[PDB]
Amino acid sequence: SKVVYVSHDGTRRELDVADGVSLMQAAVSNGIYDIVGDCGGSASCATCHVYVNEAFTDKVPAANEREIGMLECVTAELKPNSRLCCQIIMTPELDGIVVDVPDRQW
Ligand code: FES
Repeated sequence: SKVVYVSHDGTRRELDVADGVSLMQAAVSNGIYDIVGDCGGSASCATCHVYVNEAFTDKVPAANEREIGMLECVTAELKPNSRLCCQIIMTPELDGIVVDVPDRQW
């Protein structure tokens, strides 16, 4: 699947995350999450704070309270589709996901 994380000013990245990969995985593979915010899928960090375009949040796995927690933890432009790529799985239908990165990615 196609993946394009955006920045706060709009600058984005572009991976190729397939069905089963989390944009966080691929992103941390193309050098997207160059930072050190990995909770081993344990949902205990806040550096993976991001925003998946509304066309890939309800298409990809719309995680529950867990993702709404660490996400609710970030201190940036939270959204209805706010997300921490750690669980946004890229599928073959969501080929072309647009992710949004905030300026407050604590
Ligand atoms: S990788 Fe830790 S919650 Fe996103």
